Order: sequence, then structure tokens, then C-alpha cells
Amino acid sequence: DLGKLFFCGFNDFNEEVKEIIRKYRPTGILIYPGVLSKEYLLMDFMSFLSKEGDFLISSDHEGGQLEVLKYVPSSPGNLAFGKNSPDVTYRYSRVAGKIMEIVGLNMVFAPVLDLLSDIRSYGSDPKIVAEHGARACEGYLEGGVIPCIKHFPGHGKARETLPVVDAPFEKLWEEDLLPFRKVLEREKKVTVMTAHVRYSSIDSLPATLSEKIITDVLREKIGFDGLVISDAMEMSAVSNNFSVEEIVSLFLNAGGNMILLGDYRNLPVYYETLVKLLEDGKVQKDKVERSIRTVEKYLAFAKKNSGVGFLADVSMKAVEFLGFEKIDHTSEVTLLVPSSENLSQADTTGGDYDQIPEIVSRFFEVENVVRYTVEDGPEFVEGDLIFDFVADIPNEKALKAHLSLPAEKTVYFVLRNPFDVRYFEGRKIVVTRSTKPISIYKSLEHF
Amino acid sequence: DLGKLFFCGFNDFNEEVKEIIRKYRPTGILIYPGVLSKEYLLMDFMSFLSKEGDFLISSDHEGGQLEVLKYVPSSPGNLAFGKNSPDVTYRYSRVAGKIMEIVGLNMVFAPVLDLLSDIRSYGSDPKIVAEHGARACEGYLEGGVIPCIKHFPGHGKARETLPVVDAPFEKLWEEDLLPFRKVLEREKKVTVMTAHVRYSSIDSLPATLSEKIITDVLREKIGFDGLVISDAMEMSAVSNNFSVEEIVSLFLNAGGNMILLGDYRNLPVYYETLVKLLEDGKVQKDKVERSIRTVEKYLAFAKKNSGVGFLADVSMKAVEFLGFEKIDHTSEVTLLVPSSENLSQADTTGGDYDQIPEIVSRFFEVENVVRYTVEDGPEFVEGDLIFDFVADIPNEKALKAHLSLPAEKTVYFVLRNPFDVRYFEGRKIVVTRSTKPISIYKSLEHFL
Repeated sequence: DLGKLFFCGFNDFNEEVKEIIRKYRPTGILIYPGVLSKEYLLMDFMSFLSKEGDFLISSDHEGGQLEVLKYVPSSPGNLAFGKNSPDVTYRYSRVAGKIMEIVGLNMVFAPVLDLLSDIRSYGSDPKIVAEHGARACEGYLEGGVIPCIKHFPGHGKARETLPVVDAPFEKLWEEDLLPFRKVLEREKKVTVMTAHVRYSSIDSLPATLSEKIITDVLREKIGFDGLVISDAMEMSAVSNNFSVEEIVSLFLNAGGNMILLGDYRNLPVYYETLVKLLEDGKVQKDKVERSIRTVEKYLAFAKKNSGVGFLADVSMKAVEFLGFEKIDHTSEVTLLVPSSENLSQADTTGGDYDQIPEIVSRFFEVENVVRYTVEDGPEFVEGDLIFDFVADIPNEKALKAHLSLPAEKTVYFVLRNPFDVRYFEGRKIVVTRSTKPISIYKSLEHF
Repeated sequence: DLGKLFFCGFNDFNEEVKEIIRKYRPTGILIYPGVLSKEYLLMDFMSFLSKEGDFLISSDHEGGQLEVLKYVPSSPGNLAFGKNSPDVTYRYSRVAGKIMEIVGLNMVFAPVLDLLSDIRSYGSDPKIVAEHGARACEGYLEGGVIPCIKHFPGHGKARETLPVVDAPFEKLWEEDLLPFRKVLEREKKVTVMTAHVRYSSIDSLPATLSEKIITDVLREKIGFDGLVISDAMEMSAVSNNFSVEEIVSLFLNAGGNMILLGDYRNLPVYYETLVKLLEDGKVQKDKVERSIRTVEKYLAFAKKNSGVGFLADVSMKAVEFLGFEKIDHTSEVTLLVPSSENLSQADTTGGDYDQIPEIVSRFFEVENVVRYTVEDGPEFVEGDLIFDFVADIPNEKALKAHLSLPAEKTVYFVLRNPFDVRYFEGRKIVVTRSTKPISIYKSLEHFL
């Protein structure tokens, strides 16, 4: 139940992350560049989430200034789009959505409806902002991702730890809030992210922590009853001014639904805080169930597809182990990595070899990497454990170099043609049928 | 008319490329990493093709070993997939197809139906290769792109300028062609690429140029009356052993439809060889007009959207020029480009500024680059032409530094907040609403 109320950022994928997700079951999964820029990890992560349950998976891929998804054509951004027809915004959004879906994302942290008063905004004109945001939201929706409008009730006027807007509510309602009204009044399956700002006309609390704003204006005045999510609670604007206990309770009591933690590593403290609040009766249980239900309702209509995780399975299924069940964590391994013989523009082999050291380092302590050329084979070396990555064996000379290695403690990764197994009768062999990072990554993971 | 007969590879996009394309009207545009890896070029190229006509836009994105499109999730490759359900191959091909489509490609040079005898083949058992091949072709078509099976009738056994396969035609028919048969009689909407191999059981000529293979084994025996495309004719296996004249003739007369020039620069030569061979009667007019029709057929069912091209237009449209309409292309520009700090991993403005000199290099033969810190302003600088790219103006000492620059030679690029314009009253100003390469590129083009 309580994991539904949490949205977590991940900058890596590893046993710790797996553990946290299994232990607390947070529904919200925000994936950052430390995962995304390493497509084998992204694929594994998605494979894992596929098997583990039912998640809202998001990114900060707004287009323009903030772009993290390689898969999605680069956008000049919202301010550019602000001078075009809202139809094209619909167009870009529907493409981003579609690609996001294929990849496996089912939510996006966008569009920004804050006003200019910079390139992250559609513009200074409230109507134009609303027109674009609305079409943006339908685009994303039709593409396959639940969007998220930010930052309610509008961050555009703010001034500096917790920034402050002193516009009177009337001004706020006609200008900053307009796009939020239009969008919510027209699109339903939309989430809303709250602003870490003090609106000195209406509450001393930051909007994120204000019931006046979330309840009185968002839920009531505008009558929005969908998912409300915080900005990241570690940001200085709130974390420097409030205890975790204050934060968790104020937000939930204000009507918020999901707490966003930019750092998954903060979940055990936040979750246990909430457990306590429920025991204290300081957070009314009905408010928690309402949010769980709201969360599950979005969960229900979000797309649920393996995304890119299927590619991790394809890869794993092609691998063969020959001559061993497994081996153990030896602090160090020496890696014999063949040099990038091919320099043709479309061939990716070279880079794949370049990545091997870092892949391996997720499982062992590489300690030593030495590069060797294919035609000679590798130069004899000694170490506790030795991985010899094999591309091809072109000649008896090389073949010998490869076999001079201590059979008791080398593992040959037959990366290309499996019929190179023949050259290692009665030795320890990993047959990937590819040089790709993911194939190598999955192998090691299966020790 | 006969631009339909040509497929040309482009590793760049520029005034020459545009000129070849308008002059001769090649149907097939094959785009290489030289353009793909520079997204703003990819965009302007698609925008251009879009305004100019109706093409077959393809890439060598096989997946696995050969990957060229950032947009497509990487794949472990056909050999890996060959140990998987054919359904997954269908699955990949479809997502790959659907992405190519969004981007603006409407064809792909895959799958490889060649047998293993490595990582680019589905495997050694032809049964398996057949299944995966057809599933793949189905996938790509479902997604929006016409595939191209290759290389007909199969490179797998090539013994290594012009390789030879000496297998009995029966072994061929039973093994290497098995997949070509299976895909080809299930999916008429496919295309076929020819192999630069000599099959000694059939012909002394390479398949690319063999009427015994293209007409007798493919068009008649198999049944295939769709698109036949050459492997690239500059490849030595044909370049070293035959002349342009023989090449254009043997191929077209063998029943091949599109001639692939790896290097679009060989077009003028190849093109005029054909127009002469037509006057000479050394090339059968029936086949030329037949091929033109086959090509138009495929074209008429290929997807047509501008793809990523619209993003060029969107970027262009958000730009205003203020205080001039055009500037004389001087010999050198000096670029004042802001330097960038520690910022979120998600923020691309910094990488964007780094990219400005390569962009401007496309329009100037010499350039002095100086990097200034936004908070200080630009150090005073001289040049025939100065481009002052402005992120923002936080202080007065800095605004001063920007303003001390000479107003008849310096162009200010207001990259972010268009409010900033006010400061540069009456001066020459480019208001992009983006730090993105494409916006800066589009601006320069427009004032030259």
C-alpha cells in the first residue's frame, strides 16, 4: 500500500536499487542519465521493472534545454514552440510520447506551464502558454505517456533559499494559473507537479506544502481530483526549511498524492516517517487511502509494456556457458580486450570493446586492463582471474597466445562466431552471440 | 524521369549535395553517419528532401554490429536473435521501423539474409534464417519502412578482388536462397539488394551484373517483380573489373532497377553514361521504363511524412532578425561563445555552446573562437565579423563588455531570453529561442 505514495529517482541500477525497490515497492520510477546514457543498464532496469510489478516510469525529457533520452529527436524547446502553432507542439509531443512508450516509459515530467518573466517556458502570454500546454498534453497522451504539468500554481514570477512570488491571487489566477486551468479543465489523465515557492499573498508555506493552494485552489476552486506530485523534496527550498516529518505530513495533509524523492536512497527515511505519522495519527489515514486509490487509478490507465527490457532477455537467451557452472567474486580480474581493428563508420565493434572495462567493473575489480591485437593474440599475463575477450582467431600463432593462458583461471568470451569454441576443447567458455555491452553485462550477471 | 534509377549515399549536407539533388533527381537517398551523427543536419536534410520531392530515404541500420541511428534502441544483432523466437525479431523490427518512420526514413537496408559459414547473420541453419528474415521484413513494414533483403543470392559462402562461390546451384537453391524464397513469396512489398559475388555454377559475372541471376533465378524462377537494387557500384569487386559503361548496362539489362552509388559524387558520371547508352541503344529502353515504373510503385506505397524535418522549420520560424536583413560573407568570423559551468546532467545548453564553432564552420573558411564567462562579458576582440552569442546579461560591467564591441561588425545572438534584445537597441541581433544547434544553423543559412 504505502509505496504507492512514492516517486523515486535512480541514477544507477545495481543490487542496492533492486533491493530498495523489492523492499518498499515504490510505484514511481524516475530514471536519470546515469542509467539512460548506458543503454545496457536501462534495458536491464526495464527488464527488472517488467518482472517486479506495476510502475509509473518517467523521465525529465521536456525537449530543448532538458533532454536525457537519446531516442527522441532533439527539440529546440518550448520557447521556440511558443512562436509556432500549437498544432506542432501536439506533433512533437505525440512523437516524444510514442518513442517514450516504445522505450518503456509511461509518464513524462512535462510540459512546463510556467510563464516567462526562460527557454523552458512557452512564453510570457498566458493564453499562448495554455494553448500549447493543452496540445502538448494531448500529444503526449495520444503518444502513450501520462504527462505532468509544472510547476503549480506557476513558478514563473519567482525570486530569491525558498523563492517568493508576491503577486496578489487575482493576478495569479488570471495569468500564472490560466494554463493550469485550461489544461485541467480540458485534459483529465494529466498529473500536476507542485511548485517549491512561497506565494506571499496566500500562504507562508511553499505551494508544495500548502493546503490552501493544493486543496483550496487546485482541488476545490479548479476542481482537479487527479494525481498531484511534489517537486523533489530534497531540493533546498523545502529540505533546508522543514523536517522530513513536516514535509511528509504537510504535503499529504495538503492534498498531495505522491512524494518525489530525487534520490531513491531517501526512501527508507521517508517511508518510515510516514509509517510513524500514521501511528501518530498526525496524518489521517483516509488521506493516505485516497492517494493510494488516485495513484492506482493512474496506474490502471498507464501503458504497461516491457519496453526495451525485452532486448535484455533476447541477449541473455543467446548466451551459452561451456565447461563451468559458475565462478566466485575474486576481488581482481585481468581483462584482455582486443583493439578496435575496424574503423568503418557504421561498425560499432570498436566502441563495444572500449566499453568492456567499465561493464566488468560493475561485477569485479578489473585492476588490470591490457589491450591486444587480434592477429597476434594476447600477451601472456598472470592474475587471480583472467577474462579473455575473443573476437576471432585468424591464425595458429594467435591461437597459441590464447591457449598459453592458465586454463584453471581464464574465461574466454567467444564474442563473435561460436564455431571458435572448437579452438577451446575442455576450457571455460562464454558464448555471447554479440559484442554488444548488454550481452556482456548479462553474462557476468549470470557469473 | 531517370533519376528514379539512382540511389546515392550522402555523408554530408551542403550546397553541393542540394545541387546534385535538384539537378538530377535521384530517388534513393542513403544517409550516412556524417549526417546522422549531427542531428541538426539530419533535420535540415529531411526538411530539404521534403520540400523537393518524393524519395526513398534509407540507412544501414541493421542492428547489432552495424548501427547508425541514435533513435533506435540498440540490438544485440541477428545472430543473437537467431537463437530467439522469431516473434522477438518481428518485435524489434517493428519498433525499429516505427522509429525510422518518425524520424523520416521510409526504407532500410536490412535484413541480412546471408548465411553464416558472422554476427550480422541470423545463423547457419537456413530454415531459421528464413523465419527470422520474414518476421523481420513483416516487422519493418508494420512499423512503416520498406526493407531490403541482402545480398542476393547470398554472400555467406564467399571465398575471399571479386569473391567466388563455386557451390552447385542445387546447394545454393537449397541453402542460401532458401531465405530469399521464403521472404519473397510472402512479402511482395520488400526490396532486394544484389550481391557482388561470382557464382561459378551459374555465371562468370557477379550477380549484381548477371541476367542469369537477376532475370533467370530471381525475376522468373522465384517470381519477384519488385525493386532490385545494386550493392554500391564503387565497391572494388565491380569497380576494378568493369567500367561504368559495362556496369550501368549489365545491371539494368540484367533486370536490376536501382543503381546504388555509395558516393553521390559519382552521379554525374554515372548519370550521363546512362543517357548516352540510351542514345546508343546499348541499353534496352524497355527495361529503363519498366524500372522507372517499379520504382514509382514502391514510392507510391512508401510512407511520406517530413519526419524530423518539421523540427528544422519549427526552429526557423521562432527566429527574428533585427537591424539587418543579410550580411556579406566575410572571409573570417570571430566567435564569442560563452563558457559553461557545473550544471545538471539533463541540461544541454553547455554542450550546445561547445558545438557552435563546428556549426559556424559550415559557413566560414576561417574562424577565431574565444570563450568568455557570462558573468564577466566578452573580452574586447577584433575581426572582419564578430558573432556574440549571449546566454544572458547578469551585470552592468558585463553588459558594458558586450556593448563596447563595435556595432557595424558585431552580430549579437540572443540565445535565450528575448527580453535581452532591449539592451542591444538598433544593433544587429539574431533572436533564436534556443541554444540548440538547429536554431543557430538555420539562422546563418538565412542571412548567409
